[PDB]
Amino acid sequence: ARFEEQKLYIGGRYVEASSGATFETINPANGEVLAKVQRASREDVERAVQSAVEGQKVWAAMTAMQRSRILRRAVDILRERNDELAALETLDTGKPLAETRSVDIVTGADVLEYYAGLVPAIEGEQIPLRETSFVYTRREPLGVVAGIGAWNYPVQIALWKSAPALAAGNAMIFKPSEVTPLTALKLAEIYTEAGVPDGVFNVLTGSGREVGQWLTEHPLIEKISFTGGTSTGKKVMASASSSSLKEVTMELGGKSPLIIFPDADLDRAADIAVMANFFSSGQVCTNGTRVFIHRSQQARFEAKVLERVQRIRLGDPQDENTNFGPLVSFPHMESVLGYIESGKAQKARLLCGGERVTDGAFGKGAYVAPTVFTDCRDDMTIVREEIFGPVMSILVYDDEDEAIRRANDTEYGLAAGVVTQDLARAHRAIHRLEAGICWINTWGESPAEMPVGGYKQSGVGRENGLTTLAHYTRIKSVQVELGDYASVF
Amino acid sequence: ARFEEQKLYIGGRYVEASSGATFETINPANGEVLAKVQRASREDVERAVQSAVEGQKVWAAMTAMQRSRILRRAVDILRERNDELAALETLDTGKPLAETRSVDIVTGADVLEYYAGLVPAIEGEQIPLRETSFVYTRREPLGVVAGIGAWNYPVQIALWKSAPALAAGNAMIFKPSEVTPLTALKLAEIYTEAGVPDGVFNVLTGSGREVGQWLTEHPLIEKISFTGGTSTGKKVMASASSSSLKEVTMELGGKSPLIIFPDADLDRAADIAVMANFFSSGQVCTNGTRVFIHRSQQARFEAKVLERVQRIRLGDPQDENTNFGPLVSFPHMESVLGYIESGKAQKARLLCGGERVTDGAFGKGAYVAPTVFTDCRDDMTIVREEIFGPVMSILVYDDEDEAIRRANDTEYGLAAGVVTQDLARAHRAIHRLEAGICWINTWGESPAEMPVGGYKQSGVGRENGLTTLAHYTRIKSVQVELGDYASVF
Amino acid sequence: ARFEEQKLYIGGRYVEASSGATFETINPANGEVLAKVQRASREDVERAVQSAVEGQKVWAAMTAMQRSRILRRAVDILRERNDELAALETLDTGKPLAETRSVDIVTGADVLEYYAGLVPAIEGEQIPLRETSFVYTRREPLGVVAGIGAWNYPVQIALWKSAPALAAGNAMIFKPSEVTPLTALKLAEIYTEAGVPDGVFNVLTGSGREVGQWLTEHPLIEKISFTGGTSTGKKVMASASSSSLKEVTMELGGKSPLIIFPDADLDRAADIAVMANFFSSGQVCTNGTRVFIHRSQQARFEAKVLERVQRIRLGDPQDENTNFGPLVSFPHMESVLGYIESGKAQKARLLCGGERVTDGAFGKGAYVAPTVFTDCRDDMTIVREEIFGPVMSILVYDDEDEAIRRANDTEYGLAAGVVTQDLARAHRAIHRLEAGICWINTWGESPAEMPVGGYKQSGVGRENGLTTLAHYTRIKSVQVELGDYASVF
Amino acid sequence: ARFEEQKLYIGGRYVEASSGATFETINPANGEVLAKVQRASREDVERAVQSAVEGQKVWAAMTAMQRSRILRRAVDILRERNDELAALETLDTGKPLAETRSVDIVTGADVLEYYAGLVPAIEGEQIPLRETSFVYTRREPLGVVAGIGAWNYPVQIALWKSAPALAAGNAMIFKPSEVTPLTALKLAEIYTEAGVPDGVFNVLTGSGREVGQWLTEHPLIEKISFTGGTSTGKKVMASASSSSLKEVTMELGGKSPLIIFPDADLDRAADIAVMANFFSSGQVCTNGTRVFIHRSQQARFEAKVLERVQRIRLGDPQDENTNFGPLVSFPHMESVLGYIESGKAQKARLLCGGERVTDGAFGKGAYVAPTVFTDCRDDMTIVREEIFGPVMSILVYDDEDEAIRRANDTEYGLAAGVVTQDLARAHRAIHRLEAGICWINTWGESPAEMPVGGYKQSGVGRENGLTTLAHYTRIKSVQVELGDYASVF
Ligand SMILES: NC(=O)[C@@H]1CC=CN([C@@H]2O[C@H](COP(=O)(O)OP(=O)(O)OC[C@H]3O[C@@H](n4cnc5c(N)ncnc54)[C@H](O)[C@@H]3O)[C@@H](O)[C@H]2O)C1
Ligand SMILES: NC(=O)[C@@H]1CC=CN([C@@H]2O[C@H](COP(=O)(O)OP(=O)(O)OC[C@H]3O[C@@H](n4cnc5c(N)ncnc54)[C@H](O)[C@@H]3O)[C@@H](O)[C@H]2O)C1
Ligand SMILES: [K+]
Ligand SMILES: [K+]
Ligand SMILES: [K+]
Ligand SMILES: [K+]
Repeated sequence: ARFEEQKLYIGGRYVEASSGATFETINPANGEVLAKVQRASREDVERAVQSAVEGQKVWAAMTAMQRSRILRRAVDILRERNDELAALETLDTGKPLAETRSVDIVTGADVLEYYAGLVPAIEGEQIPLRETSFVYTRREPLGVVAGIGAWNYPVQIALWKSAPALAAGNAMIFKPSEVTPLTALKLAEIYTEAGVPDGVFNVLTGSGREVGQWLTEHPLIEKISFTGGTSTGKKVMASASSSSLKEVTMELGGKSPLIIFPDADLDRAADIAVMANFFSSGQVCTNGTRVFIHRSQQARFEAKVLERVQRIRLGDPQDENTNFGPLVSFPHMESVLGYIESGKAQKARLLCGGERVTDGAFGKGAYVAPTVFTDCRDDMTIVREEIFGPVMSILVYDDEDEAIRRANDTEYGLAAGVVTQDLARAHRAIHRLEAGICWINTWGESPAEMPVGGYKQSGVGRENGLTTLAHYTRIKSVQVELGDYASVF
Repeated sequence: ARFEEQKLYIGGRYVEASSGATFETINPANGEVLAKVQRASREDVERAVQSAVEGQKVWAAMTAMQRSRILRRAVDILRERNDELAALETLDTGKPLAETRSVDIVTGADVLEYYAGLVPAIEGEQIPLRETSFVYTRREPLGVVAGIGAWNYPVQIALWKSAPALAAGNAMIFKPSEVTPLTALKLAEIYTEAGVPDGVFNVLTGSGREVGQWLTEHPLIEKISFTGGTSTGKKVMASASSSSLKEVTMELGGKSPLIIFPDADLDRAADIAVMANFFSSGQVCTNGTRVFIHRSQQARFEAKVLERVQRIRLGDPQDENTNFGPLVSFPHMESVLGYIESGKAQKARLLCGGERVTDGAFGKGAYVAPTVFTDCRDDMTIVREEIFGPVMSILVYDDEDEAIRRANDTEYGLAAGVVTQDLARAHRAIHRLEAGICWINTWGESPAEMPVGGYKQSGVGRENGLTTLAHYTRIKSVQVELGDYASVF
Repeated sequence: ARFEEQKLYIGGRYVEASSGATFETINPANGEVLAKVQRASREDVERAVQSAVEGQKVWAAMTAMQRSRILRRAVDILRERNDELAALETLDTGKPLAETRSVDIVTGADVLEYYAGLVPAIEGEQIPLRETSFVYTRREPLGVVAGIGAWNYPVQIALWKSAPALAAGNAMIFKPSEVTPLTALKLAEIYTEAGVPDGVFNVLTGSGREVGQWLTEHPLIEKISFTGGTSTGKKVMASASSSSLKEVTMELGGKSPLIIFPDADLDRAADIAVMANFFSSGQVCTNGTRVFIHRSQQARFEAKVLERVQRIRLGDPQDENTNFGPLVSFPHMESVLGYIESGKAQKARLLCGGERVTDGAFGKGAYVAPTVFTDCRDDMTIVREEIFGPVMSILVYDDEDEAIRRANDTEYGLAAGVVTQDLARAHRAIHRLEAGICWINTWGESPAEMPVGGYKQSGVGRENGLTTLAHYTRIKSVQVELGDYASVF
Repeated sequence: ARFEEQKLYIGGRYVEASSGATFETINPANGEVLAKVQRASREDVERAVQSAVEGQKVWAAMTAMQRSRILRRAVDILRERNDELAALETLDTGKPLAETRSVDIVTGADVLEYYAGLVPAIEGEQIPLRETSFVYTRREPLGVVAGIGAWNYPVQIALWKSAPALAAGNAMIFKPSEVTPLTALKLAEIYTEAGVPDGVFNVLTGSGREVGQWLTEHPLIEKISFTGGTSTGKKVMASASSSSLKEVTMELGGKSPLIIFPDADLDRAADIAVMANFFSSGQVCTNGTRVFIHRSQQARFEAKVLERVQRIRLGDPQDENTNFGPLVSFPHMESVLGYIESGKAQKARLLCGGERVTDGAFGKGAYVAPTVFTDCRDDMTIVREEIFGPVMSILVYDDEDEAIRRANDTEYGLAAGVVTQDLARAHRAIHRLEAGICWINTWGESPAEMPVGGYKQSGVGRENGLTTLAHYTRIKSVQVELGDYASVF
C-alpha cells in the first residue's frame, strides 16, 4: 500500500506479468504492507530468457573496455544513490539504516567496481606442442545465467552475482527472494541507466517453488547462481543438473566455529564473538554461531560477552542510533524462538535474551532479543542446526586439538575463525579448519579480492576474487594443426 | 572362465566382496567369458570409503615432491607394462591391438606423467588489503573423490581421472564400467607397487544403478568425476547434488560437427572425416559424426571417403593388421543397427556398410561395418542423436554461416572441427562453434596440456591441462588481521 | 617564444631550476621557438628524488582501489583535454593533428585506463611446504623509478611508462626528450589535478648527457625505463647497472622485416607496407622498413605502392587534411637525407621521393618526401641501419625460407610481420621470426593488453599487458616457520 | 697435483684449450694442489658459443616432455653420485663433508627436479581484441645464455642456474669461479650422460677478467646469470648491458639483519643466529651478520650464543664429525682477519674467536675461529661491510621501530629475518623489511618453489620458483588480423 504495484523488469523496462497473481512484501519493523508485487508466469520466464539471449549478444559484442566503462558508470550511480537504496533496503529487510548505508550498497558496488576493472584482464592460454602444432584456449561467456537471491542482503547479493556475470560478458536473469524483492528492481534500472543493453539484466519476481524452479529447469539457461538454505540448495542444484546439466554456484548456510585460544585477549575475542553473532540481528550466513572457549577463560569471557550484549541498541531500524533491528519476517522470528525453546528444553544455560521483545511498538515488529546460551553440548539442536537468528552457543573445551576436531565435526563448512596472539596457533589451526572462509583475529570482513564460499554442504563454487570471474566463463581449447595429418585408414 | 574370479581392490590389496553376487565380462570378438567379477555391496562401499579417508591422510601428509616421485614410478611401470595392459584392454573392449598398445595406455600414462611433474606447482594467492591486514588462499585437497568410468577407453579414463585427483592429494574410489572392469584393477596394483599408500586408489566393481549410485550418494565423498552418456550423466549429477552437494565433473556424449570449407584439400578432409568416425569402431565421444560438406565438393568428397572406407581392415582385434574391430558389446551392436535402420527408413542415402558382418568367425563377434550415410537432414534421427558406433552422416550446405549455425543447432557441444587452408575461415569459424574441444585441420589429438570437456549438455568441468589439477582442490581464503578489530556493539 | 619559459615540475607544482641554464624547443614545421625550457641541475635531481621518496610513501599507503579511482580520474581528464593535448603535441613534434588527435593521447590514456583497473589484481603466491611451514610472496613497489622519454611519441611514452609504474604503487621521475619536453609537463599537471599525491609524478627537463645521466646514476632510484636509440640505450643501461644495480626497461630501435608471401592480397600488402613506413613520417620504432616481396610480385607490388605514395597528403601538420608532416627536427632531417644519399650511391633503385621538400612554406620546415627504394641488397647501408625516416627498402626474394633467414639476419628484433592468406604459413613463419612484436595481415596496432618490446639489441623488458605491471613490483618471499628450528651447532 | 689437468667441456666432451695457459685449484684445508686447469682463450669462447647455438636448436626441437625426461635422468644420476660429488666439492671448497653430503648436491638436484616437472607448464597468453582479431603470446627460449658461478656453493649454483635455463629450452655456457672449477666439469659429464644434447651445457674455465669478461661481451649470448660480489656484479652487469643489451640475473652479497624481538624464544634465537652466521664457516650470502637484540635480552642472549659457539666442531672437513671447516682460500682468510682486526680497533667487544686457528694441522689450512663481536655500532666497518666470513655482529636496540629502520639502513637487501611468537609483529615487521628473502622464526631454508634474490644492490632478478622459469624465456606477442586492414594513405 505504501508503494505502487511492482512489475517485472525485462528488456530495459518494466513490463506487466501474465500470471494475474501478486504477492505482498511486508516491513518487518511495523507490519505495514510495502507493495503488491507481481508473480512471474511460466511464459514470463520465456520472455525474459529470449530478452536475455538477445541482450547478451549485443553486450558480448562490445569491447572489454566498453563493458568496463559501462559497469563503472553503474558503480558511480550506486555511489550517488547509496542512501536512497539503503533506506529502501531497511524498509524491506528490517536491517538498521546504520548497516544498509555503510555496508549493503557500499560492499555491493565495491565488487562491481572490482570486476569492472578486470574485464580486459580475462585471458586464455597458449601452449606449443611442436613446430607444426599449437593450442590456445578461449574464455567465452556462458551466455544466459540466472541468479537467485536470499533475503538477508538482497541488493548486495544481486550485485555480487551480477557483477562477475556481466563482466564476463553474460546476461543474468535475477530472481530476488519473495521476502525482499524491492532493491533488485532498482538495480535493474541503474544498469539500464548506466548503458547496459536491454535484456542483459532482467528481474523476475515470484516464488522459488515456481519462478525459481522454472529458471532452474530452463534448457537455454547455462548456469544457476544460488544463495540460500542448504536444504533448498540441494533441490535447486539437483533440478539444475537433471534438467540440462547447468553449471552451478551454491552459497549456502553454515554453523561456523569461532575458536578462542587460551592466550587470547578476551576483549577482542568478545567483540569478535558479538560481531560474529548479532550483526544484522544474527542473519548473516558466515555467523560464528558456535563459540569455543577454553575452560580457563569461560567465566571472564561470558562476562565480557554479557557486558557487550547489554549495550546493544535494539530499536527502530530507521533510527540512525539503532544497531540491532527486528528479524526479516514474523514466520522467521517464530522459527528462531522455536530454536530458543529447544535450547531451554535441552538444559543449555541461558545467559541473556531468549525472548521476543513485545514492549510498546516493538510488539508491532518481529524483534527477538540478542540471545546467548552457554554450557552447550555438541548434540544440542541449537549447536547442530543453523538458526539464522541472534543465537550464540558458547561451548567449553580443554584440549586445543579437541576444539578443532569439534569445530570440524559438522556437515557445514562455510566459515571459521580463531582468536590468538600466537603465530603458530593462528596458522596451524586455520590450516586444519575445514571451511572456505577463514578469519584470524577478526570476523565478517569480505573484500572484493577475497574468494568466498563453503566447504562440504555449505557450498559449491565461490564468489568474489579473480577465480569467480573465471568461473563465469567456459574454456574452449583450440588446436591448430599446421603440418600433416596422419590417418591409420 | 578364461581368468580367475576378479575381486574388489581396497587398501592396497584384493578383498572379497560381501554381496554374494557376481557378473561376467565378455570378449566381444568371440563371445568368450573372460571372468566372473564380484559385485560390491553397500557395505563394501563403506569399507572403501573408510580405507580412502585414511589413505588420503597419509598421502596428503607427504611432501609435494614425494607424491611426484611416486606418481613418476607408476608412470614408469605403466611404460614397461604397456603391451600386457593393451592386450588385456583389447580382450575386454574388442579394440584393435594396434590402438590399445599405441594410444590407450600411452596417452593414459602421458597425463599421469604430466600431473606428476606439476604437484609442486600447486599454489594459492596472496593479497594485501592494507598495512594491517592481508589475505592468502590455500588450495587444499577435496579429500575422498570417486571416479566412474565408461567402457570405450577403460584404463585411459581411470588414468585421466585418478592422475589429477592423486596429484592434488586426494584419494579416489574408482568404479569401472560393468562392460570393462579388468584394466582398472591392474591400475590399482601398479599404484600400490609404485608406493601409493593403501586406500588412495580403490576399485569397486559392480553396476551403476547400485555401486555407482551408492558412491554418488555417500555423504563422505566430496566429488564425483563421471564419463558416460548424457542421460546417465544428468541422473548421476542430480543424485550427487541432492545427496550431499558434491562437486562434479561430467564428460558426456556429443554429436560433434566437422565442417569442410569449400577451399579444403579433400584428401585431408576425407582422412580427417574417416579418422573422426571410424577410430575405435566409431566408439569415441569426440567423434565428428555430422560432417558438413559444401555442395560444390560433395561428389568428390563422397568418393574420397569411399576410397578410404573400402580399405579399412576390419578383423580380429588381436591381429596387429586389424585397424577396425567389433563393437564393445552385442547389445550395443543391436542399438547401432537400430540407428542404421532408422537412417534407411528415413531415406538417407546409404553410401557404404549399413550391415552386421556375419561371415565366418565375424559371426562370433559383434562386428558392424563402417557405415556412411549422405544427403542427410537435420531432423533425421541419425543426425540428431548420438549413435556411438561407426556411422557418419554427411550433410550438404551452401552458405558457410548456415553450416556454422546448423553445427551449433544441438543440445550437445563436446567437440568441433574445421578443415580449411584459409587463416580467416579457420579462426573465425572455430570462435563461433559452441564446443569445448576444437580442432583445425586435424582431429582426435588430445594432449595432456589441453583441457578438454563439453559445452552445454556435453559436460561440466574439464579434464587434462592446468585447470583440471586446480579443480581437484578447493580454495580456502585466510584473512589475517594484524591491527585492531572494531565492533559496532 | 610562443609560450612562456617552462619550469621543472616537482612536488605537485612548477619550481625554478637551480642551474641557471636553459634550452629551447622549436616547431619543426616553421623553425619558430615554442619555448625556453629550464635545465635541471644535480641539486634539482636530488630535490626530485626526495620529493618522489615522500610521495611514494603516501601513494603506497593508500588502498588499491583508491589508487585505481585516482588514475581513472586522470583518464577522464585526458579524454576531455585530448584535443588541447594533441594540438600541443603537434606543435612540439611536427606530427599531423590528424594523428595526434586520434592516436597519441587516446592510446596513452587507453593504457592508463587499463592499468587503473588492474591495481586490485596485483597478487603474490602462497606455497605450502609442510604442515609446520609455508611461504607467501609479496609484490611490493620498487619505490622511486625514472622514465626517460623519446621525441616521436612524447606524451604516449610518458603515459605507457608512468601508468604501470604508478598503478604498482611507485613514484616516477620522468625526463622527456630535450626535443619534445612540452606535453610531459602537461601530464604532470593532470596527474596532480586528478588527486595523485605530490612527488609521485615529477618531471625534470634537460639533456641526456646531464639530467638523464644523473637519473641513471642516482643511488635512490630503483629502475630506469628508457625508450630511444639502441646506442644510447646501451650507455643508459650500463650507467644504471654499474652505478647501483638498477632494474631496467629498454624499448630501442629496429629494422623490422615485413614479409609479403606469394599468396598475399597485394592491395592489403601495399596498404600494410605504406602504413608500416610512412605513418608519423616514418618516425615509428616498429616500422617495417625492410619489405620482402617475391620476385613474381615485384613489378605489380611496386606499382601498388606508388599509387598509394602519390596520394599521400604531405603538408602543414595543423591542417586536418594533412596525413604526412615534416620530421621532428632539422638535424634528424639531415641524417635521413644522408641515408637517402647513401642509397643512391650504393645503386638502389629510387622508386619515389629521395629529396627534401622545399617549395614555398615547406622550406621553412623539415620536410622529407616519402621515399621508396627497390632492388635493394642485404649489404646496403639503408638496409642494415635504422633510418627513422620515411624510407622503405624493398627486397626481392625467391623462396620463403630464404626470406625468413634474411629477415632474421640482423642485430635488431623489435617487430616483424607477414602477409598471407594461408593458415599454416601465417603461424609457421611468425614462429620463426626473431622479434618481440609480430603482426599477421596487419601492422602497427598495439593494444593495451599486448606486451610489446624487442628481442636482441632492440630491447630488454616489455611495455603494456599484465607482465609489465608485474615488472614494476619486486618479489619478496616470506617463509613462515610454525614448528621447530634445527641447528647443526 | 692430486688430479690430472682439467680441460674445457664443449660439445659433449672434454677438449683442449687454445690459450696455452693454466692455473691451479688448491685445497684450502692443507694447501695441496688439487689440479692444473686450462684457461679458455677468446677462440675457445667462440667455439663454445657455436657449439651452444647448435645444441640449443636440437634441444629446443624436442618436445617439453622429452626435455623433462632427460632432466629427470640427470636428477637420478646426481642422486646416485651424491657422495662422490660431495667429496669432490669438499676438496675444492673446504666445506665440511657433513654439509656437502646433505646440502649442496641434494638441493641442487632438488631444483633441477622441480624444473624438470615444470617444462610442459610453460605457457603463453591468448587475448581476444574483437571478433576479427586476437593476440596470443609465445614464451620462446632466449637461445644461448651464460652462467657465471661463485666459489661458496659451486655445484649448487651451477645447478640453480642451469636447471631453469635448460628447462626453458636454452643452452648454457657456464664459467665456474677460478677458485672452485672442479664440480662444474662433473655436472657437464652428467648432463651429457643423461641425454642432454652436445653443446647445451658447456663449461669454460678461466678468470673473470678474461673468460668471464668475454662471455659478458659476446654478441650471441642473450643473458648472463651471475652470482658473486656486489662490486663485481656491477662490472659484469655493465659489460653485459653495454656490449649487446643482454638480459641479466644478479645474485649478489648482503649484510642481512636478524631481528630478535623481546618476546622471542632466546634458545631458538641463539640457534638461529649461530646457523645464520657459522654455517659453511660463514660463507653464505644470505647470512644474518647483523644481529639485533633488545637491551633487556643482551646478557642472556650473548651467553646462549657463547654456549653454542663453544661446541662448534672446527676441524678437518673430511672428518664426518666436523661441522665447521676452513675458509675457501688463504687470501679470503686474510681479508676476514683484516675485518676482525678492524673490529678490535674500532672498539667492538670481542665475545669469542677473533683469531686464525694454527695449532698442528690447522696451520696448513685457512682456519678462522667462529667470531662474535658485541656492543657494535652502526658506523663500524664490520657492521657496514660484507665480511663473508664467520663474524657475527651483535647490535643492541631499545625499541622495535628503531631496530627496523636500522635493519633497513643499508645499500644491501638480500635477506632479513625476525624471531618472535607474536602473530602481528611477525608479519608487520617482515612487511617493513627491505629484503627479497625473509624468514620468520627460522633461517637459511631455500625451497625450490621459493623465488630468491636481492632488493637494492643485493640483486637483480630471482632464482628458483615459477617466476625464474619464466625469466628464462622471452615473450613474443602475435596479433592475428582476421578482418580488414585500414590504411590512412
Ligand atoms: N552463503 C551465504 O552467505 C548465504 C547468504 C544468504 C543467506 N543465506 C541462507 O539463506 C537462508 C534463508 O532462506 P530461506 O528462509 O531458507 O528460504 P530459501 O533458502 O528457499 O530462499 C532463497 C531463495 O531460493 C528461492 N527458492 C526457494 N525454493 C526454490 C526452489 N524449489 N527452486 C528454486 N528456487 C527456490 C527463493 O525464492 C529465494 O529467492 C538461510 O538459511 C541461510 O542459510 C546464506
Ligand atoms: N566424454 C567422453 O569422452 C566420453 C568417453 C566415454 C564414452 N562416452 C559416453 O559413454 C557412453 C556409453 O555408456 P552407456 O552404454 O550409455 O552406459 P553408461 O553411460 O550408464 O555407463 C557409464 C558408467 O556409469 C555407470 N552408471 C550407470 N548408471 C548409473 C547410475 N544410475 N548412477 C551412477 N552410475 C551409473 C555405469 O556403471 C558405467 O560405469 C556413450 O553414450 C558416450 O556418450 C563419452
Ligand atoms: K560441496
Ligand atoms: K553444461
Ligand atoms: K636483449
Ligand atoms: K636492484
